[PDB]
Amino acid sequence: ADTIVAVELDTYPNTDIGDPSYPHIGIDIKSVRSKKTAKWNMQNGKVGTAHIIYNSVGKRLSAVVSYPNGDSATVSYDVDLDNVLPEWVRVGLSATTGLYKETNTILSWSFTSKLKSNSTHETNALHFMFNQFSKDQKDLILQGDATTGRDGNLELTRVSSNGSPQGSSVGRALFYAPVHIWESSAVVASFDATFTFLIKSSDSHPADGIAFFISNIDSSIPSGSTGRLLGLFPDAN
Amino acid sequence: ADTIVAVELDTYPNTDIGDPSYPHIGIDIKSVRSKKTAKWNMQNGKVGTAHIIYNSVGKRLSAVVSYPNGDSATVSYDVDLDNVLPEWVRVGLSATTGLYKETNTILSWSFTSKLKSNSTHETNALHFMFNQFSKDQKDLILQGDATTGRDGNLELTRVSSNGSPQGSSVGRALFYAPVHIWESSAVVASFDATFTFLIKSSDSHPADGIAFFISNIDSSIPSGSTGRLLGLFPDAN
Amino acid sequence: ADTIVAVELDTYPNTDIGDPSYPHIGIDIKSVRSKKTAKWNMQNGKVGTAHIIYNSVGKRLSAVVSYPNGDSATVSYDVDLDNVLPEWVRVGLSATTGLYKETNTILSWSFTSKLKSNSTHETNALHFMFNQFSKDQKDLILQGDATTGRDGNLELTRVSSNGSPQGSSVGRALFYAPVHIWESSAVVASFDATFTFLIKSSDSHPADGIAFFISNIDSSIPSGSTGRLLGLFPDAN
Amino acid sequence: ADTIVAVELDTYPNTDIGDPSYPHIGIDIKSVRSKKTAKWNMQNGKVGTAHIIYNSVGKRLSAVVSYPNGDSATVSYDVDLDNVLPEWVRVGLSATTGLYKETNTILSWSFTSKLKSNSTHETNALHFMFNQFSKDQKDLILQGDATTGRDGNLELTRVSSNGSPQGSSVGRALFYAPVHIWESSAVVASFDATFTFLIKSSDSHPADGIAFFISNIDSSIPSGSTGRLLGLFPDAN
Ligand SMILES: OC[C@H]1O[C@H](Oc2c[nH]c3ccc(Br)c(Cl)c23)[C@@H](O)[C@@H](O)[C@@H]1O
Ligand SMILES: OC[C@H]1O[C@H](Oc2c[nH]c3ccc(Br)c(Cl)c23)[C@@H](O)[C@@H](O)[C@@H]1O
Ligand SMILES: OC[C@H]1O[C@H](Oc2c[nH]c3ccc(Br)c(Cl)c23)[C@@H](O)[C@@H](O)[C@@H]1O
Ligand SMILES: OC[C@H]1O[C@H](Oc2c[nH]c3ccc(Br)c(Cl)c23)[C@@H](O)[C@@H](O)[C@@H]1O
Ligand SMILES: [Ca+2]
Ligand SMILES: [Ca+2]
Ligand SMILES: [Ca+2]
Ligand SMILES: [Ca+2]
Ligand SMILES: [Mn+2]
Ligand SMILES: [Mn+2]
Ligand SMILES: [Mn+2]
Ligand SMILES: [Mn+2]
Repeated sequence: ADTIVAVELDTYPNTDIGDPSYPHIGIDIKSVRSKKTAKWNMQNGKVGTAHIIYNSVGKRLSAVVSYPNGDSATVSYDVDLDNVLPEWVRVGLSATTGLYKETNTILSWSFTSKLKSNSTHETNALHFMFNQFSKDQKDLILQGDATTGRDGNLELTRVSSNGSPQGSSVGRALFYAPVHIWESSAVVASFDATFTFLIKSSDSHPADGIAFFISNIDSSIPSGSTGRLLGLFPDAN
Repeated sequence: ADTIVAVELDTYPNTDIGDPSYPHIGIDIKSVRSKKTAKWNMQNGKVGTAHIIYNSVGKRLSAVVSYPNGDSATVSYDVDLDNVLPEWVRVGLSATTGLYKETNTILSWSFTSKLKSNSTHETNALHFMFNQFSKDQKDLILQGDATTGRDGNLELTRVSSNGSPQGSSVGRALFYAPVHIWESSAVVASFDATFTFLIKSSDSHPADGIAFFISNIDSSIPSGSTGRLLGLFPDAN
Repeated sequence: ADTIVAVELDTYPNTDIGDPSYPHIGIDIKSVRSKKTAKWNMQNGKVGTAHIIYNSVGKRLSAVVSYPNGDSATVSYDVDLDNVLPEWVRVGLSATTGLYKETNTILSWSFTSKLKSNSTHETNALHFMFNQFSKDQKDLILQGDATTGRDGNLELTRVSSNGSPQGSSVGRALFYAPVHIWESSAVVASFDATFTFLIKSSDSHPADGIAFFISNIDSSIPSGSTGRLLGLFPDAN
Repeated sequence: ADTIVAVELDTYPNTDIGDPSYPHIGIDIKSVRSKKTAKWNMQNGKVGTAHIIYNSVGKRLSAVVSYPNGDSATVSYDVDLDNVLPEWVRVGLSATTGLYKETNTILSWSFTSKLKSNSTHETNALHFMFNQFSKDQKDLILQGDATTGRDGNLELTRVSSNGSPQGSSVGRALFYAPVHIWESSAVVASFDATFTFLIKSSDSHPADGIAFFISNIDSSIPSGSTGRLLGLFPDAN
């Protein structure tokens, strides 16, 4: 199976798999059962911003999610990703719907990774930033139901012609280049990611959420990973 | 055929194809016959640095090549790359040898491209930096004789076990992700590239040189493009 | 007198000093009489974006001004700033009103300067970005009527309590740190600046405009430089 | 008194003030008595690199110091700098000698700070990088014995004509612009700093060390702060 590290913006409480009984943000290390969560007051129809930050010195993965009205939720977890992830990875965004649904619209996404070696003034780095997505966005690998270009956005899950989100959908977008996320001889390895999103739901309950994730380079959507599994995990272990 | 825009560091004068009778730097637009050149005093065995700069507003492609002793050569050419290149490209480094030879060793390479739209505060961008190259450098596409990892460097052309450059060699390295180099609706499109290199030759005449290039995404080494064609062009038209 | 290099967004045609008979953008080298101008269709009450770009290799100063509806104006001028400016400078924004008036509201401002030496991998650089301005913005030097903090913006010229722009006003904001804009031993010196602005006028004719400028470090508003002199020049020579 | 947060590279063990009995790196919050230290094997005459990293989400200040041979030391400390520092600060480097001495030579220094607001896509940021220091480095405030320009370096403490470090010396260099290090309404505030240094000593014991520090904007060298107080603190409380 794939190796997954993710920050989840989980809009639907699945208590059977350890979700608290409210929308929440979470840090997921090789399991959909978050290692740490925080209560998140998701604002229907508003544009939110998620920031994710990590460095190999502090060994603390942190995320904050905020809206323009100033409300925010944060979660941090002590983890040495050198000991979890493979050296080379791909990075991406994933989202799902299940019985319940929501738009999983990404308006922007940026990422920076740096490896600083012990050799003086020697750094390798990658940075990308998307503030618009075209219909043919060649530097993205789209999986599942994900599409680009609708109003210049990235729609991770299926939306009808009229804008209505569909159930039982899963989609992901991965940056085309592999990323060298750590190296044994690096003195510092760090990364940051930011994305903005618009989650909207008309009926009783948004679901299921959006995640930023880091995976093995050949990661694909696991079979049956719609709904609560967020397009990331093959089961809820 | 491919579409190529390149900055050449040409170490060997091929007067039959318009080279001046001295090593030179040149700007090549869809032809190995440079649109503009400047005399370049290549320092055998020293580490040089090339900087390449362009933006769609000024429409001027510029390059400077320097050594630590302060000697430098510069060349600029007025060109609207919006009207030359396809919208999506790959970027890379290329080098060759022919009857005569040299090491074509790359010690570092960085690149930044930005597309700034008319939509306020909306930019797409890509940046990468290599100061070391590993034996398995997954975010590079190596073509021809190019290898990575020897002393942490990128060797564009063939070098023997003992360090001796070989003749009739061609190799290229392209960044793995396609790059969105221009867009009709962009207000500014800009890019910059820098690389450091060590060209060394023992005998009578180094050849043939190193180039930074931008190509169609599916660009491959043209058949028979060793020596004076720099791994870039199928002929000298 | 000060030494000034500026990009002007000139909203009011003063034909006596060489303005064309329409709003225009211009490149000003040591004189308010622009070396080059382009027609600019200023959109009353809309947020515009100006980008300014220069490098010492190409020796071409360029500016583009755009609005979200896609309309833009561009101007470029060949100039070697190494031969014009002092080595150390301050950078800033300036605006004025005269008999006629407008809001000269700055919503964001960024700047990057880099000096790349002949010594391998040695660069000096400065970058700043403002997307909000507080009432006490300590890293700005405010001159004349300029204020910060009103709706988180920078108001270069005087606006009343009720939002009405006042006539005969001049104000500037300079970044607090001096900037090393060129150096004889640098192989490349480059800078970029971007700012977003909202110019609004109720009556017959907006005036007078906004400029991005680079000056001697001790630059101050010249006496009598309201109106057509843009807070930059002591006279119209 | 000033408010100081610092990372110390402490070359001389002063056990009376809580130093361990070996050279060490330490995190100092409002006291020279480090909150956390780690053993540091200082390599006489070699160029070291210090990286310092912090963000307001994770609330963990980290530092690593390394040499090209791969040896490194790291220290991290949980601290919410929002609750320690004033909103506006200056950042700098400090060093001292006492009865014993060493060169405190800085070869490069970079710093980045970012404030990301809850308003979507609104960030304020400052970045600077020095890889060479001139005799008149106008964007630095030099205090005490600090000088710039000797071999293009920053010498924090006094060195004679012939290169010999002098005792009882203290000097600091602060970036000229104040830095907005936190803001109550910011969702993320982060900073990073890196510097390279060459500490050399001829005799029995190097002393006293180098520190990266963040202070109130009007910070000056406290009276009597040579030697073990590192130019940072007025006493050893
Ligand atoms: O989209 C929200 C959820 O819908 C499904 O689970 C259900 C939530 N409430 C229900 C009520 C009845 C039935 Br049958 C089901 Cl499967 C569910 C499943 O698709 C879940 O994976 C998912 O998280
Ligand atoms: O490496 C330098 C050059 O060597 C070859 O051309 C020759 C340069 N001097 C010669 C002398 C004899 C013969 Br045969 C040849 Cl092909 C050459 C060719 O491989 C050229 O493409 C190349 O630029
Ligand atoms: O604000 C626009 C302009 O107003 C003034 O010039 C005039 C423009 N039309 C006028 C009509 C009458 C008189 Br008196 C004057 Cl000074 C002017 C002056 O303040 C100018 O410097 C300025 O550019
Ligand atoms: O430079 C190293 C140290 O030298 C001085 O302390 C001494 C270290 N060993 C000594 C031996 C004798 C005397 Br007197 C003194 Cl003050 C010292 C003092 O200047 C200290 O602050 C300093 O850390
Ligand atoms: Ca859930
Ligand atoms: Ca040639
Ligand atoms: Ca005018
Ligand atoms: Ca000590
Ligand atoms: Mn969950
Ligand atoms: Mn040539
Ligand atoms: Mn004008
Ligand atoms: Mn100590």
